[PDB]
Amino acid sequence: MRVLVSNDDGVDAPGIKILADALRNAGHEVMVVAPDRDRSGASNSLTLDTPIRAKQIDMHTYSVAGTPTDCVHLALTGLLNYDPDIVVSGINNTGNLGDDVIYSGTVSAAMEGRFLGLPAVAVSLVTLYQQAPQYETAAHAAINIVAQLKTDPLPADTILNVNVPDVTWQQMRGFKVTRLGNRHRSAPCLTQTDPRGHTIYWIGPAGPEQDAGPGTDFDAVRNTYISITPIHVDLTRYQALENVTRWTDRLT
Amino acid sequence: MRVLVSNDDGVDAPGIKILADALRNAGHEVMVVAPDRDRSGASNSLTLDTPIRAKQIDMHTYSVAGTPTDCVHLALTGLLNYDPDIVVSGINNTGNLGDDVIYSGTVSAAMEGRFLGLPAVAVSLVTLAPQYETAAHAAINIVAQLKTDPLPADTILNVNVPDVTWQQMRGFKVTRLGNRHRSAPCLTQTDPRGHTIYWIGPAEQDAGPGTDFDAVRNTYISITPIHVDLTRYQALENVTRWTDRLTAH
Amino acid sequence: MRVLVSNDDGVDAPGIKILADALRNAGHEVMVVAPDRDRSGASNSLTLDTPIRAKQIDMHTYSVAGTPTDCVHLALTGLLNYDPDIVVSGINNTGNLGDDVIYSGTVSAAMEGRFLGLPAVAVSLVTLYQQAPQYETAAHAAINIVAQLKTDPLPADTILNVNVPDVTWQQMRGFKVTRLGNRHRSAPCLTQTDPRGHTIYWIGPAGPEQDAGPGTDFDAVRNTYISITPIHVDLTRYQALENVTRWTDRLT
Amino acid sequence: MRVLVSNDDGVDAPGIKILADALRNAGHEVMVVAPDRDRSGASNSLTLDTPIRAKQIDMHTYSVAGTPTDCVHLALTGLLNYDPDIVVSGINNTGNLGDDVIYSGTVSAAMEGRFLGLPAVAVSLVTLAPQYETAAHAAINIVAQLKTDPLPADTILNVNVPDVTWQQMRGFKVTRLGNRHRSAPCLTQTDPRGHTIYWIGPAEQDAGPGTDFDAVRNTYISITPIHVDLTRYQALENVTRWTDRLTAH
Ligand SMILES: [Cl-]
Ligand SMILES: [Cl-]
Ligand SMILES: [Cl-]
Ligand SMILES: [Cl-]
Ligand SMILES: [Mn+2]
Ligand SMILES: [Mn+2]
Ligand SMILES: [Mn+2]
Ligand SMILES: [Mn+2]
Repeated sequence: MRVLVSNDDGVDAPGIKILADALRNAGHEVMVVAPDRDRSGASNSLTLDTPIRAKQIDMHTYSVAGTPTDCVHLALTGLLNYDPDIVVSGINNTGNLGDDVIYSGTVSAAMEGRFLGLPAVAVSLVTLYQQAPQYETAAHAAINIVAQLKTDPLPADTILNVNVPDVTWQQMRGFKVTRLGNRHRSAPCLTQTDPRGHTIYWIGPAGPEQDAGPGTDFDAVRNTYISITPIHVDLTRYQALENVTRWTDRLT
Repeated sequence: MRVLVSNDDGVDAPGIKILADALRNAGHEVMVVAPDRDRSGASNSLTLDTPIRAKQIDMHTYSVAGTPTDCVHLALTGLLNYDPDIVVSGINNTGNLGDDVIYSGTVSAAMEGRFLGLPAVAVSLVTLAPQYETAAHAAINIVAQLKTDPLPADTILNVNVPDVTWQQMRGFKVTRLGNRHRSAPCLTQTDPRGHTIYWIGPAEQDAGPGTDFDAVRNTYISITPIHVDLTRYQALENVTRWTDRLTAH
Repeated sequence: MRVLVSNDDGVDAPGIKILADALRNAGHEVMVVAPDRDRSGASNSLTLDTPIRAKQIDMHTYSVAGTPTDCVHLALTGLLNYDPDIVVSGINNTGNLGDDVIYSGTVSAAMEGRFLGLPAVAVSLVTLYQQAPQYETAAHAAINIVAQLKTDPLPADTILNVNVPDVTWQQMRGFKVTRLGNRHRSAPCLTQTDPRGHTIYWIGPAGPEQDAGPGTDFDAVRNTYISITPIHVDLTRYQALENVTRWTDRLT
Repeated sequence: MRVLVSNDDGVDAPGIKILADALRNAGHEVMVVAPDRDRSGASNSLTLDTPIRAKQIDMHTYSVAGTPTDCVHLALTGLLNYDPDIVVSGINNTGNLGDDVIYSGTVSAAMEGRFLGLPAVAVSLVTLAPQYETAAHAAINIVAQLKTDPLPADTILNVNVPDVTWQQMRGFKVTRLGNRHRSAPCLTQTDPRGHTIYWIGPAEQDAGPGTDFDAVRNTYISITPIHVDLTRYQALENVTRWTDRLTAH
């Protein structure tokens, strides 16, 4: 019904506009609070030391000079007289798979969605390489997810990290629940030289042994399956608390 | 043992130097690979699109023009002929508690430590005369304790140290992550130009008993074992049924 | 005839697209090489230490992961088999007046245009404050400037810093040649406090005595005149070389 | 005299400390207002949208969380009860020659010095053991020479120092700005992933006699008097006729 929409690529990004329109046409009351620019490369932390400017484009659309987390946080703490029951973050220009999820700005917005007691979904479009972006397919996926969460909503302890293959909806195989992978386990750092002659290092590409087998988000988007990874909102490993306590007591 | 040391505040930070010296004096073979500048404010992602420069300062001291994750990753993938069994990240100038942990650059380095199959520890000094020696003294005991009984290779330790002397610590407390910005109401002021600016509200929240907030508040060195895999495996069972019912229509 | 177009706000900016279309419809062969994101806040220097990625959107449009100067420089040094006789930089989302010109990324692209021996124009849209951007007016101004430079081109020693009032073309008074101003001469630093209690400083607003009188770019855009400031491409003050030399000899 | 000192490399930079000490020992009342971090890579514009924090380190030493222009601007508009007659910016870790001057953060601080009605000097050390003492020794002579015969209040001095000892300098040379990237052809290589990346070509250009490039090349401390007003007043005469002919149709 009521959806708060944000992203990483900025408010002028085509990914979020198509998503907002798709949700508008789906009968959902949208609410866009997005960064002023593509802040992919800056921290995702809440801006606490400095105040944040929030210019409004039009109704239901606010531009925010700050991190995606700042967007969502402000949007739910006084910036808006709006009470959404779900936060949809996206649609990101690229994909968010494996280790790229923890530091993802798109995911960080959704991460801020749960911290304030709201179900959240991070939607990304796995694009590589001439071609045309399929944000409509990713949006069409989103409008079905939000609708399915209306009937029987998933537990208030996780968010959905959704990644969409950059293709058409007919070519799309379907949906699969996947776990996060690990692309750069055996990434062998290559050493080349700049024109100046100094030594520069490249982070190695996907090695022979990489965590991208079946059941991982990498595999799903590889075989044209819209990946859905339920990820933690609490980094605390509660199943390790029992062991570390004994370890700490022997150290205390 | 062999210890790889990194941070967030940069290689010229006093937090990492005191830590490296403390580990040196503790009989551990240290190895410092740290950012060139304080990159608190930039992304923590691995730099893939551009190559990374790595200037060496001295014996086992490397300045890296890139993220803390780039430091650790390179240091274990060819930059060094060094095989450490533990990665100690710190000591950060500030603290890393609750929601500030997921986006922490200090923690991100340690996070990169486990991804390559190495136990990792993020050490921070909760400051608001920085007592880095106390945080370092805590670290040298943790790494030593991991020699006998090492961590299970599935989690890293997020350690935060109260900015005081060692004679004021009442011990260590295993805690979880808190959430101070639960329902923190934002405030609205104006700039000298009059344009409307928004402040993120100050500290209803999660900072009670068992939290790392309450830990470092009572002068206890907080130790939070955190996930290295964001995947909520205990939710995979339910989402699958939810997804199958969605696939139908 | 042949125009190279760049900006500061990124390749996905509406300012550059409308400009490119206006130049396309004007019978000019356009060529867009723009940053991948809004790099307003990063340095304008040429990226020398690291290599630059240049993804192509479509023909005549290349996205560049680097500074506006990197865009123009590469576009004229091998990235393209294209030989434009003019470099139009814009249209920037904001204005570039007075001291904001030296550090302007939009102007920096045009600045790179002259360094390689090409006439260059920086076009900006003075926007303040609900409202609708008038990029079309700024573009309509640009297509007349480029056309006028076809007949009798301005000398190859300067570039044009053009700023357009955010209004319609009919409301527009006309064009005026102006000099750069100085908004923050007597800007009195105000001192307030953050919620935490620490002391923060605000850079003072336009004081009573500010260089924005008649003949300055500020005044033109104030009275709905499209400002045109011919600015230096060589920072060297050649009229001071005669004095400093005597001063240096007395020091040598 | 009263000297306001700033830089680009940050307040913890060795370049500015040696400069400040040299000016202190020269009998000048110094005043250091420098960025908190090395902001080479960020914009030089005045921070207007957000407020600026200014932590004080010691007596006449202020760390500013903002651009070099923010440092100088604040330092002359209320942050300090200090009225210097000259602003010395440096000493930058690298050199500032030709087209690298307009976007230089070191120069931007000095540029902010003139905008508020104060003579300003940008001092850089052309490095490719950093000889900051030589660059500082050059600076203390320049500021002293400006006491007797001050600069005309319309330009600032862009000073660049060869990274050598003082016993190797053949003197000072007043030069102009060069242009090494005139027609430098870019090169095309590939990343390990195979995707096409572009390198900006190395040094037909402008670095001959009279240029600051050729100056610091022959171990001469280059002094380039640069504009503070980008307006080309000698072009105002022609553009006006060009604009009037454009206004007609
Ligand atoms: Cl992202
Ligand atoms: Cl941190
Ligand atoms: Cl700009
Ligand atoms: Cl510089
Ligand atoms: Mn993004
Ligand atoms: Mn830090
Ligand atoms: Mn811009
Ligand atoms: Mn510098």
